[PDB]
Amino acid sequence: DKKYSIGLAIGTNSVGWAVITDEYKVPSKKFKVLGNTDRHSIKKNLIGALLFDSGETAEATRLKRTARRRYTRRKNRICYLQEIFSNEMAKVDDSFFHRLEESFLVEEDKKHERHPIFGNIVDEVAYHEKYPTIYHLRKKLVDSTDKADLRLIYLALAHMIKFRGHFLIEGDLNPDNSDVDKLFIQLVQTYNQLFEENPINASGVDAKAILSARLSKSRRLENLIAQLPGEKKNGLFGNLIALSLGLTPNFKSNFDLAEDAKLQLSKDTYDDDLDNLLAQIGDQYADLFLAAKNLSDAILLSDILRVNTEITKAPLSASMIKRYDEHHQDLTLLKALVRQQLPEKYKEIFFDQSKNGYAGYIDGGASQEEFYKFIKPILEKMDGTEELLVKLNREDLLRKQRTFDNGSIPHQIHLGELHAILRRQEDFYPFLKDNREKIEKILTFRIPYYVGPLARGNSRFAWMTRKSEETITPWNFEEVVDKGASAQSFIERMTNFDKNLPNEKVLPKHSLLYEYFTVYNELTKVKYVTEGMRKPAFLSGEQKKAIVDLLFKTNRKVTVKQLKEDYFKKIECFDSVEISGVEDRFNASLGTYHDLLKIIKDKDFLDNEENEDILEDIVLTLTLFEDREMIEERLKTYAHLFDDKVMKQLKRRRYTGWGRLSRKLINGIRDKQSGKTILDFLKSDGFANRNFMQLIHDDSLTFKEDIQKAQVSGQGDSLHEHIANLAGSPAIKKGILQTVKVVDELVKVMGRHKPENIVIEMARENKNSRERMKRIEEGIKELGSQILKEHPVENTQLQNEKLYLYYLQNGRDMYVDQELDINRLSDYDVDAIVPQSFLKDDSIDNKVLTRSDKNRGKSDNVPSEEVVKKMKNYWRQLLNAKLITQRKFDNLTKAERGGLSELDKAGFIKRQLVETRQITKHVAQILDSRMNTKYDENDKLIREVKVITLKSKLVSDFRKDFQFYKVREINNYHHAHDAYLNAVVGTALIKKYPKLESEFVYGDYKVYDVRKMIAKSEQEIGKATAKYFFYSNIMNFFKTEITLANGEIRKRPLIETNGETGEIVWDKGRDFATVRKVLSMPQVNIVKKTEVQTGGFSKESILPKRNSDKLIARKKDWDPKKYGGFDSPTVAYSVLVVAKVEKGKSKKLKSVKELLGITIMERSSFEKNPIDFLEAKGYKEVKKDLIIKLPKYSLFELENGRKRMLASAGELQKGNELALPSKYVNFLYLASHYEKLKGSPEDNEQKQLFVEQHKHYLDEIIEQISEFSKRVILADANLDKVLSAYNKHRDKPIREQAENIIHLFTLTNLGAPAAFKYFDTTIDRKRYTSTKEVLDATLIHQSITGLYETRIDLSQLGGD
RNA sequence: GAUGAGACGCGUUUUAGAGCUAGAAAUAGCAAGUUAAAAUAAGGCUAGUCCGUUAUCAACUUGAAAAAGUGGCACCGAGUCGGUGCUU
DNA sequence: CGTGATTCCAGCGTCTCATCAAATACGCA
DNA sequence: TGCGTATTTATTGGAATCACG
Repeated sequence: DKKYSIGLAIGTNSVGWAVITDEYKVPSKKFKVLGNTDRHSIKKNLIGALLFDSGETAEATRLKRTARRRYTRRKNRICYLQEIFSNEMAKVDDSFFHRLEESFLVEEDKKHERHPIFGNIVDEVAYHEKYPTIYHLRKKLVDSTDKADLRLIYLALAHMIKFRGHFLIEGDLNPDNSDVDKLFIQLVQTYNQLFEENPINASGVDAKAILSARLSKSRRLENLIAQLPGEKKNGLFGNLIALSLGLTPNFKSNFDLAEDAKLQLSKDTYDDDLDNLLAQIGDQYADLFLAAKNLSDAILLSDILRVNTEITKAPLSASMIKRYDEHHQDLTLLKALVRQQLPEKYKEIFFDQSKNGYAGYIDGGASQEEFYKFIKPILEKMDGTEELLVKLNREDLLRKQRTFDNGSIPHQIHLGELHAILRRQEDFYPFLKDNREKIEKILTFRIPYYVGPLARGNSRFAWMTRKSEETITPWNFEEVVDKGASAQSFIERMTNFDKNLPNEKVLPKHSLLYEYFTVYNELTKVKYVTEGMRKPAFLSGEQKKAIVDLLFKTNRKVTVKQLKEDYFKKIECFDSVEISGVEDRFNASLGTYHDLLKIIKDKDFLDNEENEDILEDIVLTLTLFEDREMIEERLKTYAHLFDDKVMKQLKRRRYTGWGRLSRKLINGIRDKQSGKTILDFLKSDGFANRNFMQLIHDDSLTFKEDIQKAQVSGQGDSLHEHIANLAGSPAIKKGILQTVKVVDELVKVMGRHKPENIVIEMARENKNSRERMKRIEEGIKELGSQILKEHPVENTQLQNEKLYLYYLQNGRDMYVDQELDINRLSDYDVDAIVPQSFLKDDSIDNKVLTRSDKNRGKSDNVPSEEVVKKMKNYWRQLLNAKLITQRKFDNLTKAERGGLSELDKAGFIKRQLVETRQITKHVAQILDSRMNTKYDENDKLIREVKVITLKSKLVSDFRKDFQFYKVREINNYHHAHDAYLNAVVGTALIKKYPKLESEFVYGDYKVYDVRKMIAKSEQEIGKATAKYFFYSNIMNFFKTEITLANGEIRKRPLIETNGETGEIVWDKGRDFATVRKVLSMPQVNIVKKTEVQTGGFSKESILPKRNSDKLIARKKDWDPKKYGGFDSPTVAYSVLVVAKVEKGKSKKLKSVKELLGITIMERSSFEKNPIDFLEAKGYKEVKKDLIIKLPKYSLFELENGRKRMLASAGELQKGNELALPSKYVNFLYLASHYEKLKGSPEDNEQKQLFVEQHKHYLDEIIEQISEFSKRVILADANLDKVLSAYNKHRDKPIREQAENIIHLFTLTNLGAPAAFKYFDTTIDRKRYTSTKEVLDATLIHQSITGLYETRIDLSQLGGD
């Protein structure tokens, strides 16, 4: 019971735990079993694993929330449009909007005429005959000057507002500029007139078809550059073309500018950057930029609308009418040609909705792509369809007006069409003339991203602040929403608070206070020595002020030489001085001060300390906002101190990034006794010159005490809140929370005794043959070799490591100039550049293909320096072709030096011991805080529980070297097994090397890993001395013998004990047997975490009308039998009810008991009042006490070990684990991994001999699977088919049969049934669609660890 | 990458879009086919251009809810955990 | 007439704007 | 040379359908 340890394995879908003792034994304890059964106690081994679904992200929820908000706002836009038209529409037709709102209802449910637009059959038919589409009506309203019906005008405006296009372009977009040729020629002429010394020729360049083609952006750019003579990708006119296409070039090096100001047109106003540029370059660029703007508009418009704008003022309605006319003509031609040539297929094409024909393209679910793919061979087979096929090649055959590619239409086109309609119709309807502005605002209004939801303090996503409390509308939005405050909260609601003080916002990165603090902190520790003086001394306040004034303020960058010369000789009159504490140049620089001096040109204003806070606000404004107008609005407060030109210059400048410390730290806190802030202490601290870290960690000052006292707010908050603040995927956070709860429960298990040690290992989350072939080809081409031409090779064939190295090594040995043969791969060997006794490097950087074994020349160290000198030129040739990396080249060439130094072994042990990931560090912090809570009275932490972080590499090497193989397809026990091994390794490490604690164990322990660890070239005595081991390997003490290089083996003592304390750490004669017995234990606490299902109500797909009760109504008044609806609801949790239901026409009461599925939609109604919900469902006289809530994955034990996990009200899942013997697992791993098994060739031969001599294990495993299936699975057909398939392929090789058996293990796996394959036979899944059996089984409530159980006998809870 | 916020195109259903000719009707033949309104998780109250799909979740005793509490040891073994003895 | 046994199937693309953080690869005092 | 910094980042119910004897 005393001195136990806990090992854990954290994963995205599993958390394995194992409690071990000092002797590496897993205890077994009697746990009391609660409930109403005859069982009172059970025996449980303290090892197991918790299984749960992956933690989903909120991305889908966020997208659905945005979709809901957008739908609500679109409906509100339609409501506003109806509000504008309410009185006039009521004058014309009072029920028009009512018919529009009830158009969805069937004729029976309609309270008005079934025709929405006109209310009568004749007028509706006339409208649809005159206007086949809405675009015909839109074009008619745009062009015709006759008075139009109000209903048609409203319909056009509603279509425009409801579908208004994107807002990716700022400013107006005139649709007339559609002729690409004329505008391109004009831009070419302007460019030639600008740079007359560097003209270009545009003759024979039809840019319209080049840029308007349905091709890639970069492809079209390259084609246009190639077409233009003397034009390149980076050419200035090419830069203008890229700007039109969507790039952001500049004109710095183009013989004009001295800085790198950039201008872009697709974003922002663009009317201020252009003016600023023209202020420098005059009016020369005005015509060129006008032509560039025209071409940029034309490039978009030509692809958006091909129709010329001279004919009509609505180029989008005209384009859609052209689409309709082409569709009609092509449809008639296709009908005629098909009826003429292929009449038989005509019946299918135009009537079979199930096929991807025209009927399936229009009335069916087939899309444009599917329709084209189906009808292209038919068109090619026929004759006279050449034009139709040409149209199909351009994806312009039988097109619809509402297609998937209408997302490139900007809102400017719809706005222009709406404006044209309002201009035409304002003369007849005065209210249209009055509300034209309101309608345009409705169409063009878009909530700024920095404003967010327009809530009123009842939402957890909103941050908007209101100047006044009133209903927000587009017409008064700027009059209500505080845009500046909204953007300030938008930026600051997600920025990090100060590390020391959590209640204060952090300062901007480029704030003057931050830069001054950094400069003073850096100058605090600077020391200077002169020849005359004896001892180095710090800089005084006056000296630092003079240095800042003369160096940091005069020049942006300050160097050590500049400090020595420009100040000490000019002011201090010191000819020579040696300065320590700064190298090359200072890291801190007053760049913001220089920028402000350049902008405002006011030395006094910047130097004045009174104006400093105003600057702290100005820089905060510049960092906070990026919109020019709101930046000007925020700077209006300080606009009374600077001129309009200075204000504009400040507006144009931008800053990004945030600092790490707040003003409350730098100057917000003052020492009680001295009355000085951190900055004040940095300015003058006597001669000690304490830096920021010393100031915040000084007992003589109240800084640390005040920081801690203000840090108690939020200190030790809820565990869930702390885990949520961590950085990582939500699944990993769920795993961390489950691990912490498992640790707490395990501590509860052991009598409230904290474990001596805790070990953790978080598995890292998250074709290549073609990449390897590409790399080899690039290297060969760069080096100029032609070995690839001599010997053909394939991408996949390079997957073999030996052949991959062979092609990388120029078909030669890496150490010997002799050639190599592909046929003799077995005759060749793979050797590690750094020996296995020095590093566990299994990558290509370490593996090398060598024919011989003694050709290295040096066994202990890196191969002999003579071979290195011989192969240096060839290795350099390989490096120049990028066939190898630089680090492996250095490792190979280290034979030039004396050998592998202690730095290499220190790096190796650092690599092998600790993980660089910070998520494991945060998990260790959480565990240490929750376990080590006692505080020593000496201001120290009582580290009574050690938290160790181990890499998966160590456990994997342990398994692959000591034959503790794992197979993930057998069962989930491997999870727990890994945890156990982790614990063992961790304990076996910390007992073996107590002086490396700070390497792995979480804590502020002393650090020494260079001299005290690595010994001299003394294998026999180096380990015996204070040095741990000459070899850098961490787990070499586990093995009995260690192979040094190739061919020679050294021997270690059979019992490994600590050198200093003398404690026995590893008994190789007993510990291995204990580990084998632990891994062979059949009883492992595998727990599937029961979860109430959350998410969507049902399938989002809306099914058509159907006379079935499985459909879910989309709305309260919409009967699914007439309007369709959703189906396939998701059950959050089942409910076991014991009640009676009326049966027969006599309504006799009969006792019943069954599981009722409570869906996500009905969860709230059931939880509000279960009795009424059950009565509505049909049950009568429900017993509330016997109502049992069963979440998903609820465990039931029926009989003879059969365990079923509840998955729904009408389906179960397999809930048993197959405790396959470890011998079978090892045999399967060896046989399946017949190749690439790694290790010495003798070991590989021994493993192959074992596999060949234990072929009967295949039949034994088949019999085991059959027995387990008959005992638990009870899948007769699947088991019979598996047996037949196994008997059919008994003559297949051992590796294939082993892999097929691994696949066959899917039948008996835990969880939902799944289909698998045995060679070519495909076995499906037997689904247990009956939940009537679990009503008489034994329900099991399992705790998180599963040791604490409660068995409820459901047979007792029966009405009979 | 995670979290947020603004938008866009669709997609899907019901109805409108008269299908016509002949044929007792069934049914044949021919015609048309592009579009539109409504909804897009049921809905809730706080009534907002708000919120409704993330996370949390053995059971029992509590505690509104958070949260808390609720369960001999050792030994031999082992087909999913059993027995042996002590305490209990 | 349940009773298995079989089959099909499941909303989805495109932009903008932040913020943070760890991950990875140098910088540096 | 560790702290510090500059950019980059198919599954499993459900429903229907199909023998089906």
